[PDB]
Amino acid sequence: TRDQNGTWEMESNENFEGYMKALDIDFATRKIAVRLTQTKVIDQDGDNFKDKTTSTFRNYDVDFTVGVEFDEYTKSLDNRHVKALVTWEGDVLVCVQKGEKENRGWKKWIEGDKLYLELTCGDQVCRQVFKKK
Amino acid sequence: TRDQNGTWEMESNENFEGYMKALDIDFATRKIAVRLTQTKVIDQDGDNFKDKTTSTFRNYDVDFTVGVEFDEYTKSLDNRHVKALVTWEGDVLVCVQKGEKENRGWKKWIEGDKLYLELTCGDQVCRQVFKKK
Repeated sequence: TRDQNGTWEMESNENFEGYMKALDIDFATRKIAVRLTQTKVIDQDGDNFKDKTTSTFRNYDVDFTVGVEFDEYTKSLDNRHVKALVTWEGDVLVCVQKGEKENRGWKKWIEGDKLYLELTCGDQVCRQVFKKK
Repeated sequence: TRDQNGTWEMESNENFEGYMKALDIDFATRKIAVRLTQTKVIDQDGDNFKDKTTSTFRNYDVDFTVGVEFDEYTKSLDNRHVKALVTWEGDVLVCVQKGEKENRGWKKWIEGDKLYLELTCGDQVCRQVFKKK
């Protein structure tokens, strides 16, 4: 069939590294690119094609119990060992990541259909907002 | 509510750059990380949490008509200008990306519920397989 319509989920990617290197993509970008999987959405009408490709990385699962300190390796980030303790302050979930970095942790709460996440490290604060799907 | 269960799609990410820099994440990784959006799947049962986070990049749309040469800027890759021409060889979609790189192009075909994509650049071949979702 010439019909390539559909949503296509990558299952295999062989020698992406060699192809990217032939294109002169730099080492640090290749190190990340070889871990992604693509989803390809093809809209085909005759000989007219529209291809919309997204690349995804699965970060590592984080499982914890509130009040139980646990060892965390931040492999999706700076790859450091921290001792994390999550507690409730009202409806706000508060995490202290005890380790080399001062004032490292996060706070997480719901307001309406939005999830708020504030990440801290030193004097830096990152504010993220998520919509319920 | 303390109930953070659900699938949460990132809509806003403020000062991820400053947070990542405080964590000493290197420049080339930060340049990519600030373009991602996260989906967070939270499975909460009491004070027990399971968080599964995926990060996604939307590559650029590729629209073309078979037989009509078009200008392509490979911004999701090596950011080069090529003149791409897609033609059918039987049921195989064949693309030649005319430009600085020799033997650059791809071939794309369906077999069963699988989409096959072979990317070439110079003497390098990358083979990708996609499953219909």
